[PDB]
Amino acid sequence: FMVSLPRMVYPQPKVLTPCRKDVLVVTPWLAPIVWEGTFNIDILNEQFRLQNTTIGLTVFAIKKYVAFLKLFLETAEKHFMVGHRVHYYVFTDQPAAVPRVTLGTGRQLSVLEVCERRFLSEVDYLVCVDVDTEFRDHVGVEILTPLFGTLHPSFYGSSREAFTYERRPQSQAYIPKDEGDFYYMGAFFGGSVQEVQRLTRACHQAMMVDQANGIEAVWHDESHLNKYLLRHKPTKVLSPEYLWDQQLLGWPAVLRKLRFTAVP
Ligand SMILES: [Hg+2]
Ligand SMILES: [Hg+2]
Ligand SMILES: [Hg+2]
Ligand SMILES: [Hg+2]
Ligand SMILES: [Hg+2]
Repeated sequence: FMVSLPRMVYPQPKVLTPCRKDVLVVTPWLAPIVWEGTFNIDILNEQFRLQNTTIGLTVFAIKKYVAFLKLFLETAEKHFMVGHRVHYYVFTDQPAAVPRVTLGTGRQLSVLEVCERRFLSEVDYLVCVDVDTEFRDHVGVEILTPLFGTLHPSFYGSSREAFTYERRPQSQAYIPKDEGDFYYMGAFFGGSVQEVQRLTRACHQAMMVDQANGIEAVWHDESHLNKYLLRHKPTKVLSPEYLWDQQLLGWPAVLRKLRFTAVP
């Protein structure tokens, strides 16, 4: 059950003015593609806060990657889901090396040394990112939906034939040259707990089949994510605002905000 929104004063949507004339803002299966200028964050914040939404943020930090945690978490505190309940899950081989970062109210961190059902009772949504990154701008409830992938910054303007999908038919990740919507990046996906567990279960089984068959997909996890998201369309797609690489790719006019980035 969803309670009424309160009175709010904001600009009227303009039916005869497009959000963007430079980019696609809806997929052919009518999922929004999230770019700056498409959403009113006040509206979305109200909707998600009224549902007392909790977001889980999962990172795997093994060996030398533990060194990235301090910047990752400090910047998450500044930019990720601020105002909402957040639960960080840091999966590491070095629990004592996790930095002691100060968290805002309503935000908590669990260190798990390297199950599943723990997530279903603790959070509403799971967001799965790489830890060698930092937040630079708002990443909020506008991303939340049953299942989302993010447009890989090197491929968003590419034709499908140029996508680095797995191309050998012997791999469970195979996608032929006449298939594919987008090239999603392995480093930033998420959704409801139930849908993220579906995805990771599917990719885990496909990867075991490939291993039994003597084949390893070209981009590993990412190749299988792309196969999954081809066959199970995401309910939102995030623009490359959401995982950019300024060193490799600069700051093109199409990007109004650079929200989350690879550390150089
Ligand atoms: Hg708009
Ligand atoms: Hg995850
Ligand atoms: Hg998969
Ligand atoms: Hg996997
Ligand atoms: Hg996957």
